[PDB]
Amino acid sequence: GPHMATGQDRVVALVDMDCFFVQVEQRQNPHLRNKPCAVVQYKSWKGGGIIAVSYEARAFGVTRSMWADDAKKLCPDLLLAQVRESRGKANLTKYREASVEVMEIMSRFAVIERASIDEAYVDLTSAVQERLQKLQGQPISADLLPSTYIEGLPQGPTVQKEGMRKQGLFQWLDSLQIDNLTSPDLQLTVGAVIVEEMRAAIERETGFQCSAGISHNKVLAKLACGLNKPNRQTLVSHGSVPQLFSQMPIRKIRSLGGKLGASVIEILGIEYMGELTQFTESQLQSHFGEKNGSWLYAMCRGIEHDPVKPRQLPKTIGCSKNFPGKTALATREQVQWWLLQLAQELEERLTKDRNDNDRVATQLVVSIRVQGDKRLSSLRRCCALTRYDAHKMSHDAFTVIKNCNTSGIQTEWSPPLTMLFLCATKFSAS
DNA sequence: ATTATGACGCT
DNA sequence: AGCGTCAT
Ligand SMILES: Nc1nc2c(ncn2[C@H]2C[C@H](O)[C@@H](COP(=O)(O)OP(=O)(O)OP(=O)(O)O)O2)c(=O)[nH]1
Ligand SMILES: [Ca+2]
Ligand SMILES: [Mg+2]
Repeated sequence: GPHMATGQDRVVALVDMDCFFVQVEQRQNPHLRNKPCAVVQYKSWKGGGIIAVSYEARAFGVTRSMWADDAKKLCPDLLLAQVRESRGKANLTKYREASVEVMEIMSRFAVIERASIDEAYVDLTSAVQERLQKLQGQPISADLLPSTYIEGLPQGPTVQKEGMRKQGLFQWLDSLQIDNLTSPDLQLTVGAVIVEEMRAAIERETGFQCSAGISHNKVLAKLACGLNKPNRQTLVSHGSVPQLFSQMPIRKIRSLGGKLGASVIEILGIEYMGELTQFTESQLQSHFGEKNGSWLYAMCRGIEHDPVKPRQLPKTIGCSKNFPGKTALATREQVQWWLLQLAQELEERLTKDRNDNDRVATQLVVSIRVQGDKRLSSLRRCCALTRYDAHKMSHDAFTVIKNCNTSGIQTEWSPPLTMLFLCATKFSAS
C-alpha cells in the first residue's frame, strides 16, 4: 500500500547510437550513406567478420558475427567498410574518438555513465526538476516529442507507423496531470523532452543518429531504448511494466541473457519476466543467491536501484588479438613480436590518455589463450606498469607468461598461443 | 576461424 | 589476485 516503494524516484535515460561503426564510416564516406552497408574486421578469411550493420542491410538478414562472403550471399549489393589495421591488428581508434565526440555532447545535459563505446546512461532527475520549475505548470506539447513512442499506447479505441506513434503520444499527454510536480509520469515526460534535445544536439553536432530509452532505472531505460530503433526514443512508464513484462522473454532483460537467465527459466519453469512476480523474495534468493534474488524480485516489478555512475571514461585500456587455427603462435620470436605490436598500440593509447585525461595506469594485465582451451582466457597475470614504454611492457608481459611454455626447447612455443591480450588498469590522477 | 574490447561478480 | 559471466 502506502509504504510499498515503487521505484519511481529517478528519471534515467539510455542513449545508444544506431549501428555506430557504420555511421562513423558513412559520415566519412558519403557514398555509403543510405545504403545497405556493414563494417568488417580483416578480409582474407571469408571476406572478414561483420561487426556492424546498417538498418538497410539488416532488412536482407545481414547480422553481426556473419562472414562478409555469407552476407554477400544474402545481400549482393552490400557495401563494406573495413576497420583500419595497424601493427598487424585491428585498430579501433576512429570509433573511440567518435565516441568521445558524442559523450562530450551528452555531458552538457547531465552526468553520464559510459556503458560502452556507443552507449551512455543519463541521470535526468535534477534536470527534470529544473525544467519543471521553468514550465510553471505549463502542459507539454506533442511538438516537443517528435520522435517519442509511449510503450503500451495507443490502447482501446491508424494505418501507418507515424500515425500510431502520434495516437499513443496523444493518449499519454491527455492522461497527464501537469499540476503535480512530483508526478512520476510527468517527470518521465519532461525527461523525454530533454532527451529529444540531447539527441538533436548529437545529430546536429556530429551527424550521428541514436535511439534512447527513458524510464525510472537503467534496466528499463535500456529495454525501452530497444523497442523502437532506429532514430527514435521510447518512454517506459512504471504503469506499462505489467503488460510489457507479461510476454517478455526473460533473456531480453540486461544480465539475464546467459546462464543465469537460462537457470531462472529451467528451475522455475517459466518463460516471461512477469511470471517472476509469483515467487517470494526468499524463494528467489534460495534459487539464485541473495543478491540476484533480491534483484529479480524487484526487477520483475519494474524496480531497480543501480546508480548511474559518474564515469565518462573507460576504466581500462586494452589491446587484444586472436591467432586462430593455423596462425597460432608457435615460436618464441613470434610471441615476442606480437607482444611488442600490442604493447606499441597500448603505449600510443596510454600516452594520449595521459595527456587528455590527467591520469596514469599502474597495473598491466597480460592474458593468453592456449590451443585447445575452450575458455576465452587460459591465463591472466598482472605486473606493475611503471613506465609507458612498449619494449618494457612487452618484456614484462613475456616474463609473466614465459612459464606457460611447455616446450622443452627454448625456441619453440607449445602449445601454440591463440590469443594475446594486454590491458592497462588501476588508474591514478597525475 | 567470431574478433576486439569493456564492465563487474565471485572467492 | 585470478577466474568467470555478460555484453556485442
Ligand atoms: N570489435 C568489435 N566491435 C563490436 C562488436 N560488437 C559490437 N561492436 C561495435 C560495433 C558496433 O557498431 C558498436 C556498438 O554496438 P551495438 O550493440 O550498440 O550495435 P550497433 O550500434 O552497431 O547497432 P544498434 O543500432 O545499436 O542495434 O560496437 C564485436 O564483437 N567486436
Ligand atoms: Ca548502438
Ligand atoms: Mg550499444
